[PDB]
Parts: sequence; structure tokens; C-alpha cells
Amino acid sequence: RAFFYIVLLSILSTGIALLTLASSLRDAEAINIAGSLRMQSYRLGYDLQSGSPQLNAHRQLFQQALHSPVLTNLNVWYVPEAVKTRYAHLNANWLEMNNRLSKGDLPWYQANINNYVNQIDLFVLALQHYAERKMLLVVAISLAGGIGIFTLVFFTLR
Amino acid sequence: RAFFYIVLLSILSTGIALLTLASSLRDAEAINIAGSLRMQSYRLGYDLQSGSPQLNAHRQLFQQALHSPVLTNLNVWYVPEAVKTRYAHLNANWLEMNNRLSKGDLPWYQANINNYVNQIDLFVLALQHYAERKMLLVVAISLAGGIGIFTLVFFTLR
Repeated sequence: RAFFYIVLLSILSTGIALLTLASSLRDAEAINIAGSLRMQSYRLGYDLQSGSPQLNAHRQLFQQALHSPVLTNLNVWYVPEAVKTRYAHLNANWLEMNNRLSKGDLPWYQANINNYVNQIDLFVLALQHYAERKMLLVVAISLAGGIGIFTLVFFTLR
Repeated sequence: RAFFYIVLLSILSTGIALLTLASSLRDAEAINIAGSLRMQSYRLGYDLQSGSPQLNAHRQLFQQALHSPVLTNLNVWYVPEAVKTRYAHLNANWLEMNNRLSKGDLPWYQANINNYVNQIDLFVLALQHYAERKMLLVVAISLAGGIGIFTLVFFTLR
């Protein structure tokens, strides 16, 4: 009975920790790439102002980053609704921004870029928070697991 | 002897995991804020091109983000040399960029911004990688801990 509970605990704690860790091996990547969307968005305005030849390539590059695996992989049952919903919004905002950029519309860009980037900012923040809650969970269960086993062994040994 | 090894293992595994996790509760924040430096850098060029009144505020805002606690806290013995060294570079590059921005020097900006942002990019990538190695470690020890205890209990029970 004593050892059964020690193994059960070791398997549960280790299992949940690894399952959460496995769903977090790309949290940092996501935050980086989501983050970059902000720079790319302002770099587009900078291209539009300097008449850079690179405008169209950056347009498509932003689109590619937006729809990167890591970010598309956020549309899964276990990723909170807030993250998936913010992502979806970004995806809609981009269509307008891109269309505006194709029509050379700097005045609309100047007027909207702050809000536009603020939204990306919120998204990135949600990823940040999400990644922290999960890391916390790992902490709580790794802790409780080491404590539980220490307690089970303390009484059993006694 | 059997239970002594089961507790020792539970304490080691849990200890190292928590110690690594504790040194990673702000990995996501770091990547976000380091990431933002990229956007802020291009937003500065955009201000400089549009003659925005916000130029000076963004200059100082970038400086404040650059020197944020989370990022200054990277200068510690247990953070790899590569991260601390890239950070230091950013800190030097900013002084030139800021001085150039004060003298209204768009031509130098246009010519250097890509390289300048590429460096921030590398920094952010190093933070990303660093955060992943640590998360891996947590995975490896949480795993080995649950396995070790399962094995210790299997033989002891047998």
C-alpha cells in the first residue's frame, strides 16, 4: 500500500509535468514570432514612407509569419479561448492593412498603426501570461510531487 | 536504505526542477520585452520620416525598455555568456542610434536599420533558445525523477 502510493504519486506528478512541458516546448518561439509581427508592421510603414522596393516582400513575409505553424498550432482545444480569439482578430486586421498597403494609403496607415500594433501587443501578452500559468503549474506539481513522496516516505519509514 | 533513496531522488529531482523553473518564471516576459525593442526601433524611423511629435518620447521609452529589470537581471552568473554579451552590444548600438536620431540623421538610419534590428533579432533568439534548454532540463529531470522512483519502488516492492 505504501509503495503503491509512492509510485502512483511519482507517475501522476511526472506525467502532468511532462504533459504540460510538452505543450510548452514552443512557448518561447511563439512569443518571439508573435512579437516580430509588431516590428514587421512598423517596418511596413517605414517602407511605405521611404518608397522602399522591399514593400511587397515584407507584406508577404508578415503574412507568412502570421500564419506560421507555431501560431496556427494555437488553434487547439487546450489553448485558452482568449489566445485563439486574439489571433483570429489579428488575421482579420491584416487583410485590411495589406489591402491599404497595396493601394499606397499612408494616411490611413498613419491613423491606424498605433491601434493595429496595440492589438498585436495584447496577443503577445496573452501568450506571455499563458506560458507563465503553465510554467507555474509545472512548479506546483513538481513541488507537490517531491513533497508528497517525502511525506509518504517519512511516515512509511517511521 | 530503499526509502532513503526514494526520498533523496524525490528531493533532488524536485529541487533541481524548481530551481530551474524559478530561474525561468520571467523567460517569456524577457522574450516579449526584448522582442519589442525591434518594433520600437522601426517605429523610431517611422517617427523620423513622418516628423512625429512623439519621437523623443519613443526614444526614451526604448531606452527604458532596454534597461528594464527583466533584461538587466540577465547580467547574472548563471545566464550564459552569449546572452549577456549580446545584451551589452545592444546597449552600445543604442547610444549611436539615439545620437543619430537626435541629429535628425535619416540617411544613416536608412542605411543601418536592418543590421541594427538583425542584432536585436539575434539577442531575442538567444533568449528563446536559452529558455528552451532550461525547459528541456526540467523535462529531463521530471522524467528521470518519475522513472527513478518507479524503478526504486518496483524492485523494493518485488
